[PDB]
Amino acid sequence: RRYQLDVLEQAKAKNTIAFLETGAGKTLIAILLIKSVHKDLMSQNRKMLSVFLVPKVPLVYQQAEVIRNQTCFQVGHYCGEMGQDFWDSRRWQREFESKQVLVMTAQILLNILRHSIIRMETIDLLILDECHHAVKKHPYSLVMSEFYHTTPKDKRPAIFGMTASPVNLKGVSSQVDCAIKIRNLETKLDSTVCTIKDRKELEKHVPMPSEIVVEYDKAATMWSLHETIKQMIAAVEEAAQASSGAANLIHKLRAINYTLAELGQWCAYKVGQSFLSALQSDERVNFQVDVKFQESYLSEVVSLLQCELLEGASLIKLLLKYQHTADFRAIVFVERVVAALVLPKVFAELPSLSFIRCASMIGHNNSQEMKSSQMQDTISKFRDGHVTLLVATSVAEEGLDIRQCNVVMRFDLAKTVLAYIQSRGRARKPGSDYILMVERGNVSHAAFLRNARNSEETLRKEAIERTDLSHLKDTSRLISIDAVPGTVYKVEATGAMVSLNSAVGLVHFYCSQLPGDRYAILRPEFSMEKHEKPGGHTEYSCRLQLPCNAPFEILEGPVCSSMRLAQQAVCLAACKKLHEMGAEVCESSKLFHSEFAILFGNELDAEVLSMSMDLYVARAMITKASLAFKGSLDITENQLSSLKKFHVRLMSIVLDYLFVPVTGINWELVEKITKTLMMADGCMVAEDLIGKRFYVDSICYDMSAETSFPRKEGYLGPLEYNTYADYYKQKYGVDLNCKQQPLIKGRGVSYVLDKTYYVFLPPELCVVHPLSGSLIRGAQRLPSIMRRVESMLLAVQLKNLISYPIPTSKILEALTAASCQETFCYERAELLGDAYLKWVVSRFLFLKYPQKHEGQLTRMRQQMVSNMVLYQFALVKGLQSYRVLSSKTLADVVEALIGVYYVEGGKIAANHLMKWIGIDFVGLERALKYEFKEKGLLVEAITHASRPSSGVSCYQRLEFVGDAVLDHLITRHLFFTYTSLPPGRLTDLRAAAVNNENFARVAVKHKLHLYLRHGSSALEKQIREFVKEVQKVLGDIVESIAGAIFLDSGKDTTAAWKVFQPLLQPMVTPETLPMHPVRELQERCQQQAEGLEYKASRSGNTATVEVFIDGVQVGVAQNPQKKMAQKLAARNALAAL
RNA sequence: GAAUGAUGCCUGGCUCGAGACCAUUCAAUCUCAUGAUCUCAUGAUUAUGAGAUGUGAUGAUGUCGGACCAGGCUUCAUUCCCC
Repeated sequence: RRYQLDVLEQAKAKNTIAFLETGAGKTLIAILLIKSVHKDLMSQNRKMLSVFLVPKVPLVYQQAEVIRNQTCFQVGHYCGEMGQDFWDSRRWQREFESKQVLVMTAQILLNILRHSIIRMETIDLLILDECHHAVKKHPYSLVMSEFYHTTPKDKRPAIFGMTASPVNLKGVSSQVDCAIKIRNLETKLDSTVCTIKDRKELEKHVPMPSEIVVEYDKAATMWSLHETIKQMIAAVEEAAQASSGAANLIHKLRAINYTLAELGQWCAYKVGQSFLSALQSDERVNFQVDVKFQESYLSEVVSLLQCELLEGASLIKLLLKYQHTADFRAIVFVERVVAALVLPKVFAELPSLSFIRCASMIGHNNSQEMKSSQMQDTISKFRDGHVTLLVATSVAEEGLDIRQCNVVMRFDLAKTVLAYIQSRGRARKPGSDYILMVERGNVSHAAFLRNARNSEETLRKEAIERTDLSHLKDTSRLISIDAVPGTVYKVEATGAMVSLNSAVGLVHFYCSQLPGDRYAILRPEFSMEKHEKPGGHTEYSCRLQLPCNAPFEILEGPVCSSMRLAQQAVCLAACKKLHEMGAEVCESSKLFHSEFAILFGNELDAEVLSMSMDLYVARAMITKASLAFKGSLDITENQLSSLKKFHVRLMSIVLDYLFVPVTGINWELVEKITKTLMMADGCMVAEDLIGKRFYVDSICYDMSAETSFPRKEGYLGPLEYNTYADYYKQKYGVDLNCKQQPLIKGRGVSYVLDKTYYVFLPPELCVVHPLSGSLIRGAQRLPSIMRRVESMLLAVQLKNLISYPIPTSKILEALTAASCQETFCYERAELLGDAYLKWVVSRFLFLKYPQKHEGQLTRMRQQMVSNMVLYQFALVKGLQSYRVLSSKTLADVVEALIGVYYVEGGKIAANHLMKWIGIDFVGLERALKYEFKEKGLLVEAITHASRPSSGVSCYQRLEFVGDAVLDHLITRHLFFTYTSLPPGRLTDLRAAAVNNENFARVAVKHKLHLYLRHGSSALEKQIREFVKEVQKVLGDIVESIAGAIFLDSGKDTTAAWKVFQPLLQPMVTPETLPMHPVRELQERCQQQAEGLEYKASRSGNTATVEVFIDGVQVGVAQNPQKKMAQKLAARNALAAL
């Protein structure tokens, strides 16, 4: 109607406070105005960004309904209550595209006010409710404190709020006139009030039900001696207090008192029955024993009283007049929720009319209630008509769409009569009447009804515009507006309050450090001391205790007059501290055992060249050597050009810088082969090659071409070619001119001697291809030598290193890829380089930060041990010059370089290449069988992330460094271990090295769980289990000792290395791998590996698995179902087979 | 010209089993409270939000082996060949 348009004018005009109950859908008109300013292309098109802020999340689901019900212009929502620490950044980055309206609660938006995000998020527009609550304790006031100065482009110029839904500010005697606290709040949020001005724009279609009072209950309440009974049971409770979760049961007693008081004793019997159900659940779940004792105490007292009140077993006729054609919509309003829970039982019980309830969400430790979703389910059931008859009953009572409820029954709710007027607008009145069953007993409800009357008086008073606004000027300052001025003056107050809130939240955040032993550890804590100074100068010593990771924040100070203010001041100390912290070619000849020779401009260096190199074939080894007799021997380059054409002819058509067999060079042979009836001669074919190419070792004259093709096998009857000239005639149509010549014993050059002797060739029927078979040997043996040559020229480039103690003859093996060309791998020096990598990165890292954080510098190490960084060190070298899919083992080759260049000289030259590319006490002492000097680092190692009431330091850093050092040390041993196993088996042994369990096994070789001091007893209980296993944190404190002696040794490994190695060694050669079962099973049944499901049941055995080749056995243990079930199955199988 | 088997190696994806680590989910925990009510007041009582921790499993991802098929190369036996 019209008043919507009027407040459209007033609100689009200026910042606006409206005070109208239901506003005829105030949020509707808010949506309309926001769509108006949206369709308007604003100055900044995203500055609009208006959110209706509520804290009520089922109401947020109503806004899901609403904001998808409207706003073709795009809008968003939250589930809320989610992990959104940095999520909000990309939430902005996506909301600027796709979410003009996003929904969130207040406190999240408060954290968004923190850290000075971009520019107050370009908001400039807002909708808000619960604005009456926006007071000193409330967040919204603290928002408007920093938002009072709407300076930057006026980031928050116009303000729109809703105080209509909660009108119970408290103070009708202080606010009999129209504006008292209203002036105060409208000066707070800087938004102008607009009142309803009249009821002419209301009540035309907004009827208000007449209020009907009742006297005393239709409850019986006819047992007054049970009041004295409950007074004696109150004395029982006083004994329970003098004893001192007892208080919850105490309040349960108070509750059942209220039930028996207000609704008779039969109802309190039903309440005792619900107490039996709740108390049965209490006796079930509760493991605490004093409280379970008092649960049994509850059962005896409640069985006494409730069994009396079963023999003892309101407003009913009110319900009954409304029962004929039951109410389409019914609302009942009471506070005590457990009574509301016990109603439908009684209502099915005596009058046989079904009833339903809506619970509240506040509860503790799996409290039986409707969840928020379950409340929405109940609401949807209420949207169904049958459950609407069942009735709706709650205590939250806000933000639902329930219309035209004929019966209003605020049964004994009078604290928020103004909120009831909310619930009165909730329903349009079709001749409906509100009903107020108040007991005629206890007449202070006369006072409550005149308070209601004064409430409508004050509503009528504010309905007159400015009835106490422009009226009081000085007396308003003597009433409350000098008590409520623009108090924003104190600048350290807002820094102090922000420091309070943020420092407690950051206390929580740094409490989320990494406890490990327990899910939550109380690392920050405090105690309070009344530091009242005689004279009225009360002070408060706030004693502040911190974790070890918090260095310099312990404060025990009578710093401020109030206790919470002293905590605010210690938060100020903390916030300052976290501002700080957190915030003529050389002739050289080749010999082997016309000899060969290379021709290159380069002169081979004697040291760089291997003295002899080896060759390995199926027959035998052949080794070779070279010698530079004539330095700069000169041959004519044109003859070189012709014979080079012949050399590439050898490569190209014969084999299909340059090598030479030298007799004194046999140039004439080179040129001869450059160009290149009858009787046979055996001497010409004593060593030859015959082009179609075959080897000619020897002949046979006894077998001639006229003789038969001997085929010993006669099953299929293969064609025995009666002459070999007839064999040639049958296949190629060829006959020999003189078939009497001997037959060539054939020898095959292609890539048991009887099959070789099978081939027989005719001399003329073959065009010789001219080479001696020994030179055939040499020529086909040339290519591996060329691979050797390219190896030694790479050795020319690389033996020419930056620095090199020894020649890089084994770097030749390091350069070659693992398992490539049958040659050796590089993995010993590789894993050695990896171990040194970890050791030296720990070295330089602690060189950087002895002020480090442990896991943070762990992240920094992992950053340094990122493969791509070492890939870039390779790039700034370029071992490429001696196609990477970005996932390559080239980093491992670099590691090989690192290890081998340690091996060539010292560690130090290896570090040069790195810079070239990259950059109880005596009891546990004798338990380790050792001696110790500085017990401070020992204390540092024994300190645990949990320590009983004491904190000095942490062992996590020492664990880190001893970890890296023993990586180095174990790797150094294992590559001093010259077993030279399969690299798979080398991988197995290094993996067997890395296991915290066997480090804990060393710890119980010294039994340090008896020696460790620790705050947590459940952690010791977990350790005592693991000790009973052997007759987790133990290996960790072992590494802390390792690091501690690394400090003691001045970063030396050898001294404590000597101590650890004998106890280290003798277990390693037995494999005894705990991943026997699944590895050995999936490998022992490659063809048929089948599997049965386990995770259906918890701890226990279920191992009738469908494996076939190994067989099917079941093995028994306490918890084998994770691992060792298949191991016990293999045990029973090998017992079976 | 080739192939067959057996023979080990290596590569791809797929899968199963352990590490690590990321997200989800539901419970829970602990703070932070905020309104109202008595209490001169403290204090007590009642309604309702924020997180963070978080149990389990889920989905991943990154290492590490399995198998599995798909393949490249080679020995040990032959069959066959090429003038």
